[PDB]
Amino acid sequence: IEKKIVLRNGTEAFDSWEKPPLPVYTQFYFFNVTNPEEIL
Amino acid sequence: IEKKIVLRNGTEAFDSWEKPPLPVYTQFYFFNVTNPEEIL
Ligand SMILES: *[C@@H]1O[C@H](CO)[C@@H](O)[C@H](O)[C@H]1NC(C)=O
Ligand SMILES: *[C@@H]1O[C@H](CO)[C@@H](O)[C@H](O)[C@H]1NC(C)=O
Repeated sequence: IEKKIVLRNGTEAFDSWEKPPLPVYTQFYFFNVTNPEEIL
Repeated sequence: IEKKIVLRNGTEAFDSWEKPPLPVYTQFYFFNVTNPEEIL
């Protein structure tokens, strides 16, 4: 029985969900318009 | 002696030079400007 993964105050699965220990990396990609007047 | 290739009236090397029998193919390549106002 894998009842170890629950959201109970006293469990280590609730500790990972309240505070995520692993960082999240987000890379913002943009688009640069080269011919702006020609689109008009 | 390869005196056969001369420009004498009576030779077949002068016939190739007066009138070139082999066609010449020329392909004209152009450049099209995509962002003309942005160069200005
Ligand atoms: C979790 O830990 C104890 C358990 O009773 C409690 O005192 C504490 O307030 C709880 N935390 C939250 C956010 O409920
Ligand atoms: C070549 O051929 C004869 C050779 O005498 C002559 O009548 C003719 O005029 C010559 N052609 C030219 C362009 O000189």
